[PDB]
Parts: sequence; structure tokens; C-alpha cells
Amino acid sequence: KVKVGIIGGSGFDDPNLFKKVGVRQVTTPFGKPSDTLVEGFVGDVACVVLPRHGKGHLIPPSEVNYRANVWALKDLGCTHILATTACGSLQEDLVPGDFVVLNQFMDKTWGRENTFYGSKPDSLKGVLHMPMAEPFCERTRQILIQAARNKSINVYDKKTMDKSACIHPCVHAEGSAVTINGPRFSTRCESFIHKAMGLDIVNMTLVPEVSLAREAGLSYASIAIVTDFDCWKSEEEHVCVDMVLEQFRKSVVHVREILLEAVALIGAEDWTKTIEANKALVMSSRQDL
Amino acid sequence: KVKVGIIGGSGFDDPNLFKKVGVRQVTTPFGKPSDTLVEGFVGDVACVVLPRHGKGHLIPPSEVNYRANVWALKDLGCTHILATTACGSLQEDLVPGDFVVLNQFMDKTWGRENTFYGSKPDSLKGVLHMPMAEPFCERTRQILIQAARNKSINVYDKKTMDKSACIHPCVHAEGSAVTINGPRFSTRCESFIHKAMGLDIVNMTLVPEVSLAREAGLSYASIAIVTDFDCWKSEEEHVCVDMVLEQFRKSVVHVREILLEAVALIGAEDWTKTIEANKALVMSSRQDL
Amino acid sequence: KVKVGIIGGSGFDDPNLFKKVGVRQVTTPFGKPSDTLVEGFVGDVACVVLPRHGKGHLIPPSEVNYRANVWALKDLGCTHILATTACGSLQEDLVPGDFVVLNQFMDKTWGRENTFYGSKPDSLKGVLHMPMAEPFCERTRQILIQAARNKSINVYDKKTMDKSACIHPCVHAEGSAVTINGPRFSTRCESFIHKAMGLDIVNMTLVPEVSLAREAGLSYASIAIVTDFDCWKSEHVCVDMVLEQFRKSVVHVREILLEAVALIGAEDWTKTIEANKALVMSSRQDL
Repeated sequence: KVKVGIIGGSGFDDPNLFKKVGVRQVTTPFGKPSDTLVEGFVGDVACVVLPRHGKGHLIPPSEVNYRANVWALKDLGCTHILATTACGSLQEDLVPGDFVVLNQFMDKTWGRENTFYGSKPDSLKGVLHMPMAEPFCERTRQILIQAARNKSINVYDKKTMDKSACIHPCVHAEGSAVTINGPRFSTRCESFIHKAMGLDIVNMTLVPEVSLAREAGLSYASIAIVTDFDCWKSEEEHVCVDMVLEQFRKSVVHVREILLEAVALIGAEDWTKTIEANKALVMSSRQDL
Repeated sequence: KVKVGIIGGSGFDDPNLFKKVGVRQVTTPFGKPSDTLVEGFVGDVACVVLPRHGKGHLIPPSEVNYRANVWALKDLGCTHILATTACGSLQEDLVPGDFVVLNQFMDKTWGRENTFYGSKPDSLKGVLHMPMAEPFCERTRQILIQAARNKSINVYDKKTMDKSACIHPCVHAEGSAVTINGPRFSTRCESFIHKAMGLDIVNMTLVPEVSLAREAGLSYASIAIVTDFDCWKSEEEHVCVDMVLEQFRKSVVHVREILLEAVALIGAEDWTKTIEANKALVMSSRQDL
Repeated sequence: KVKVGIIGGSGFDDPNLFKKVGVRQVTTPFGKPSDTLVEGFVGDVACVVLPRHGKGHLIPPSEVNYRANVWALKDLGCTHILATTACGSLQEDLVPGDFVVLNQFMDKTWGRENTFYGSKPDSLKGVLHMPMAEPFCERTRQILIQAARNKSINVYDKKTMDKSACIHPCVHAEGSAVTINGPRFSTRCESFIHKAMGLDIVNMTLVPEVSLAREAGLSYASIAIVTDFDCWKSEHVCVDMVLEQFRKSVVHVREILLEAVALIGAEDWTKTIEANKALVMSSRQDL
């Protein structure tokens, strides 16, 4: 009944989550996806993994074909999409090695194809105005957090827990990302303003991925990996990048376990009313109709 | 002498403002307008109307040819442009069913052709840097406000009236819009930040329409219709939607009355000096000259 | 060992900084630069100048080919780029006639080609994520500031000096620019928000020029001229006073630039140039 797609970011350019059956090349009305897809199973649940940047990480965030990636997963029968993203921290209690199950974002991207619908021949005919106040699938968000608990990963909820209960590495139960266009990182001025706005992390790939998943009627949740992009500040930059990469490798191992546990938890529940509600929200958001 | 163009937004896809005298299928140096232009009279005042999204509302906000629409109206001899827009509220005193005669905006659009001038073969030769501190025609703004008073619609002016005088439904005598690119609505995170910046309403179509009107030497004023896009929060979304659409239908009836009265009020005054000043501001903003 | 490129903004459409020894009518793998590049010398220091908007100021900010301008200077062997920009003030102590040696910015541009690298067939292959926390070359920033001191122009550093040391016209030793896409100026609503964010000046041309210079392994520094774009509040006499002051500001910036080229050539830059190139290599994520 359910099928989980996985969009792997940095650290997942060469997917190896499960015992691979075969790789699959697909075409899409909006172009080719970033790479071939790896098809397999976790339990009795079909799973398919797609590297966001391609196998060698040769595609930058602004040039990723998010429409083709999301539609390819849709056409393969996916009902859910779990995604990863490496990010920088903007707040004290989010430190390298932590994870964030995001629930909000502020969009600073531009020049990317961010909708399936329009009046151009390269899009589906129609005008679609999708509500995005809470842009993720809340059921799928809580499954990622429960998967972390099941794998004995600390979970921190700043609305219900003291800052001393912040035990790293932890999964932050909530968080907002500012998605910048890249490829450059932010200036200190820009980072200060983003921090003053209360944003938790900065990344480059969440939007329009999260928006297109909802346009496709798919349940989408993202888990962000906090890393460190400031090794240029240390005196021994070569040692710093080695230490940050080693911690990032350990973070990828944790996220791999969370993703595998989440796929099983998704396949254990019924999603009939949620999938139907995902499809109806698309229909009701059609202004031309 | 004076000739009033009207750009009808949502709810005005079939404007139906006056008896059609001429129907003009127009071509501009910047492409085709959203639809055929309908020419006629309101009283003794010549008037031209076009629907921003075309018949059937097939054109989303980001793909409207704002240059062709404004240029076509200018080409037919318009001296003024009155425009409508359906918007969502960001502040407590702006309630669905109110109207706003906008006087300010913050631009968050991208990827739209926003100027007639440039160095490319498809633009007018020159470099134009237009002042936009107060981006509307103030005379024409006050015409819309007087038109509302003449049609016995409450007018609330926060500059001179207390919040106790805010009697709904009312026309707000001033207001600022954040224009997002669409087609999606804002996240809660984005709406919270726009509200913290003091913006009154959110829409998707004001920019670059207001900018191009001033580039063309035209007097531009907008009247926003506050409606409700958050029907998903409701227990029975089917019931709220019908209530919101019924309120929106009443709103377009009153906006039609305001537009027709505003056209008559424009025609009752001399605009020689204002038109002359509109044209002179374009010439004085040419940096290449 | 050094060669200084100069990108002249408004007021420098016909630069004329030195005797023209030669001209270079060139194009790049990313298109045509804004105009012919003019080669010469300041003392014994090689210099190249190009007008950002081309002669006659026919190219608006959003259509300037920043990639081609930076690449053409790099192609001629430039090690540094000094750039000028005319800007408006967002804060009370930045008054028309002042200058700013920028050290920060907030980017509100869009639709401009802003990187040499990517997966497109016509770009340099690879994924380049350059750090930009402090986006200018700091050594070159201090050269511009020292050049102003050497030309008898007041310098104001709000980190160490009370506001009583802000004697106009002055070079502000640091400052942030919000770069808007243009061509229109900001609404009062937008200006109020930019001011509340603490930004010092507003312009239209700094980004992506500063980003691409770092991608190219070049030392880049910008000197802004504060002028006044709000004479519509008055009329033609207001404009004439603002234009005369801007003319004087252009003369001052000309003296600053010529002294800066001499100060750059008087020092060794082997280490800094090698660091510029090593930062490009270490920012390649595909490697």
C-alpha cells in the first residue's frame, strides 16, 4: 500500500542503504532526474533511493532538477519521500553532529523551477496555489523522530525540555531552515540577519523539493545533518576538514539507521485517509478549475 | 484627454464593467497581453479593461506579461491605470471583506520582466532608474478613497482615526503589501517575519505592474480585496470555502462600484500638470542621457 | 608580479586614469565584457581599466556581464580588482559626499549569472561552495583606506572613534551594503526595513562582482561613493548641487585609486595570491 522514496543529499551520493536489487533509469515530463535510482526493499516495504546531486556530487543545488526527481518518485508509485540535507547551524544549541527534523522554512531561492503547473508548454496546464503554512507531512515528521528514539538517539524538544537536557548528538524535534540559493555561503552580515529572524539552520536544497512533493500529493519529511563549514577559520585547516569529515561520516551512519527504521515504521501503519487527503489538497488548490 | 485603463484581478476574469464598443487583439514589442482589450465608455470617460490572468484564469502570477499589459494600455491612450488584487491579511485590523488602497510595498518577486528599458534587443534603449519611495499616484489613490466614501462604504484611516473607528467591512486608507512570487502560499515562518516587518497584506501580482505603470508615464493605483486563504484550518473546510467565496462575491460587487465611481471622479478633474509630471519623471530618470 | 584591474562604476564611464598604452577588444567563455579594456601603468605598476556600464552608460546593473568582466581581467593576468560604486545612504552618519570601504553585504539580487562553475556544459565543471563570511580581500581593503589617508581624506572607524570623529566628507573604514536588483529604487517600506536590519548603504552592482572575483582567485576591494537619489523631494537646483558634489567625489576616488595602485605595487603579494588560488581549490565539493 505504501512505498517510500529517499532523496539522499551530501553524504549519500552513492546510496547503499539496503541490499540493492538493481539500478533504474527513468524519464520524466520535466527532464531526467539527477541520476539513476536504486530499487530495493527494507521489510516488505518497497524503497527507492535517489542521490540529489548525482553519484559524483557534480550537480550544484541551484541546478538540481527537483521537478524531475519528485515526479520520478511519484511515477514509480512512491507515497512518501524522506530526504536528507547537510546544513550549517545558526543557533547555539544546534552543534555539528546534531540532526533536525524540520517543520518550517524561509525561502531565499530563485531561478529554480518550483511548480509543476503553469501556462508554458513545459508544465502541466493549470494554476495551482498550494497552502504551505505547515509545509511538511506531520505524521511523517513524527515517524522520523520516533525512529531516532528506537535507535537510542537523543531527542531534544526545546519547547518541553531544559537546555541542560540537550544531550549531543541529538535530534531536534523542531526547526526552521533558511534555504539560500548558493553556490556561495552566506556573509557574516547575512548570517547575523538570519539568526536575528530566529532561523535555526541554513541549507541550499530544501526548496523547491518540499513544495513539489506536496504538489505531487506525497508525504514529505526532511532530516537535516548539522555539520561545520568554517574550517577556513582554524589555523590547521587540513586537520579541521579531516575532523569535520570524520564526524560527518558518523552522522551519515546515524541517519542511515534512522531512515531504515522510518521506512519500517511507515509500512506498519495505514495511510489511506492521509494519502487521500494529500490528493484532495492538490485538487482543491486548482484556481483555474 | 484622460482615458482610464483597468486591470482586473481575481474575481474580474470576465470584467463586465461597461458595454463593449471595441475589442482589440493587441501586439506589443514585449509580446501578447493577457487577453483581448475591451474599449468603451463610463459616462463620458473613455475606458479600457483587461483581465490580468486572462479569461478562464489560466495564467499564474509569475507568468503574467506585465510589460505587454501596461504597454498595450499605454498604446491605446490610457493616462491612468486602476487595478484590483485579492490578498491575505497579515494584521489584526485587516479582516476578510475589507479593502485596502495600497500606498507601499515590499518586493519578494523574481524572474519577472520588470522594466521596459535595457541593453538587450527586446527592450527600449536606455537605462531607467525610477524613484519609487511612494510608488503609487497619490491623486489617484485619493480618488479611490473618495469613490468608496461616495458609495457609502466605511473608510478607516489609521493616520487620523482610532482603532475604535475601524468598522468592518471598511476600506483602509493606506497599507503595505508584500508581493511574493507564488504560486505557493507562505509558510508560517515566512508570514511571521512579514508580520514582524509591519506589512499589512500579502499578494502575488502588484509587482512589477506598479513599477511598469510609472515607467510608462501612467498614474497607477491599486485596490486590494482582503479574503481568506486559510480554510484548511477549519473543521469543515467545505463550509468555510462557500462562506469565503460568498463574501468574496460581495466584495467584487463593491469593488466594481468603486471602480466605476473612480472613473467618473477622474474624468471630473483636470490632469494636465499631473500627466506632464508623469512623463517628465521618466525622462529625468534616464541615466544614459 | 602584480597587475591591478579597475572596474569603474557610475562617474567612471570614460575612466581616463592614465595614459592609454594599448586597448584589448576581447571576449570570454562567458560572453562579452562591458567594453574595451584599456591597458597602462601607474608608475611602474601595470593596470587595466574597464567601465562597468560601458561607455555611455547603456548597460543597466542587472544586465552587466560580471562573469565576463572578471574573467577578462583575470585573462590579462590581473592579480587585484579595485571597483567603485555609487550608493545611497541608509544611516544618519553616512552622508552624501562620504565614501565607504565596504566589508559586508546583504544580497537581494536575482537572475544574474553569479558563478563560473556548475554542471551546465558551458560552465567550468565542479561544484564550488566558496566561503564568504568576510567577502573582500582584507589586505586590499586596508590599502584603499591607507590610500585615502595618504590623499588627505578623513577616515572614520566607528569601532574605535566616537561619532565626534565623523567629520564629513569621510571614508568609513567599514560598512555593509544591501545590493538590490534594480533598476528601480527602493520603496520607503523597503528602505525602512533595510535600515532596521542595520545596513549602511544601498547599491545595485556589488553582487555578484565580489563573489566572482573570489572565484577567480583575485583580490577584490570596493570603494563606495555616497550620493543622493532623492532630489524629487524638492528641483533642478537640488540635482545640480548633488551632481557637483558627486563630481568632487569622483575626483577624490580617482586620487584614492591611483594611490592604491602604487601602494599595492610597493609590496609583495606572493603569499596572498597563492592563498587566493588555494581557497578556490579547497572550496571544490566534487573533489
